[PDB]
Amino acid sequence: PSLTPRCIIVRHGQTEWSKSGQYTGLTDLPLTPYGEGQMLRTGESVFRNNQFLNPDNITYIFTSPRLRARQTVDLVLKPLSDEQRAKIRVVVDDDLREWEYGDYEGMLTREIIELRKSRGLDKERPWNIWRDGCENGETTQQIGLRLSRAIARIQNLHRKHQSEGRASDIMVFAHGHALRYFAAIWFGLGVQKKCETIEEIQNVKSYDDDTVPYVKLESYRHLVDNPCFLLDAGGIGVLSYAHHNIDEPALELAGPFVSPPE
Amino acid sequence: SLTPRCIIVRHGQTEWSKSGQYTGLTDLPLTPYGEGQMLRTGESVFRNQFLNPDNITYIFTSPRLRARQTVDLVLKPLSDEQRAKIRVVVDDDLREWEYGDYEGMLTREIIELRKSRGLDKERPWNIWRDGCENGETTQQIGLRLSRAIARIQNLHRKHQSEGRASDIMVFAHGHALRYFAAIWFGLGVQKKCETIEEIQNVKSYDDDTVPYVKLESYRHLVDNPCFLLDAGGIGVLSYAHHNIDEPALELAGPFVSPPE
Repeated sequence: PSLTPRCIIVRHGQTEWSKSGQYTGLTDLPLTPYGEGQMLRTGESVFRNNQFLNPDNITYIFTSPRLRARQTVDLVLKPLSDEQRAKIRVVVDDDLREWEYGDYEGMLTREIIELRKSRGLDKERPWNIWRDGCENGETTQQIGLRLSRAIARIQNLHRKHQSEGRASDIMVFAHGHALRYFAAIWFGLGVQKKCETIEEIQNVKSYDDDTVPYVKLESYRHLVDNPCFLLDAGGIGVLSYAHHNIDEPALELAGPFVSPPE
Repeated sequence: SLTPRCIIVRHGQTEWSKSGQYTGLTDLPLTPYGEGQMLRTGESVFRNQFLNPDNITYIFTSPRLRARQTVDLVLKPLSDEQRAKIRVVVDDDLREWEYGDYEGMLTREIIELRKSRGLDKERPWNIWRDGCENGETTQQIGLRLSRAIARIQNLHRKHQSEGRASDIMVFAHGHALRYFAAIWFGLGVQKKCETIEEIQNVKSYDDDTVPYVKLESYRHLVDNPCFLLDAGGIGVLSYAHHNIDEPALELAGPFVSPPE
């Protein structure tokens, strides 16, 4: 059979706030100079030195609209030729933005804890973003819904490519909470929820690319607790499928690592 | 100090890994291809690093020949002095799932055999839930892997308290390592140690430098964790916030961005 399709998740490189631990959501920070170099080196490793990715197999790249994610795309793809890039579709999708932190934008965890405490919250148990979301920001159900929509579009593309006998690596450039969340629901963590409310059923028009079919969900997944994942800035994870079957989504424990050939 | 890590390594190709034949107690060697595969893996992680020999404290291995051969081939890039500073422990708690009647079979053959025996009329066989006829239950494998995890995490806690980096490697098998990873970061269910077998010390290893951890509860799965790990594959388990009490799965496996 053709190579099993994969979804390659890439967290953006260093910004001024990723370094301090400040929560970076809608704030449109650029990469730091260090962060730029970090992503240049990451591209060189995956394409040139280690060949963990083959440009010929990359079909689509989906990115968050945030500058830091878009910069990361360009830096990671630098080792490619213009012809190789010409064969890869890049799609900006608002469904891949970071968790909307609301009141907590730019804060550290310990500051958020103290602010919530001062507001009379968390008297029974600690704040847990995965369960509780953020004041004046997104609930966990809101982020689960939109990530589920993006997953469905990606998996639909994979099914089509597989049916054509085509390898298909699809890359997703986004953010730390969103990507851990995305990985978690990909392989079936959390709970399934039927799409019933207006928000659950609506098409928010999060991307403009008519080559990517919209998938109207019947159900979605969301988390209610911490999936207990690590993913550094610049980190790369891999989501794929068991038994060459799009209906068996799975997490690749090796991330992008494969044994060298021969 | 660097947050400790547990680096899991599935053994290289055997004749049965290639074909999909379930390989448990059967003590197959690596194929020629599998030997080269593990040599190249060691050369990639150390030479071409994702691992630093100076930070490796312990290597635990399954007793199976294929796992032990994989240890030796992956460590080839080290010097004798680097190897002299690493403890290698054989632990029976890290053996593959005991497949019983299904040893050497393909999944499709297992399904047909079970069907012929009147099984799986309501729902398909699921090893993670059901285990194997005349082999291990899911609780049995969860218990022994839990024991090994407890020992490893105890070593990590000690090393961290000494201000020492500690990568601990675990060389084992496909079902066992996927299971190990799942329970590391909290999948499955907790079960109190109650029965004779749940409470016993089975003396699975002989290395007095590794404290035994007597469990009062363990963790086991009841369903498929939905992981992939190919022969020769390397995964990474660690902790959030430098805290041994926050075990976590590293989504990047062994990959890290090259340093500046």
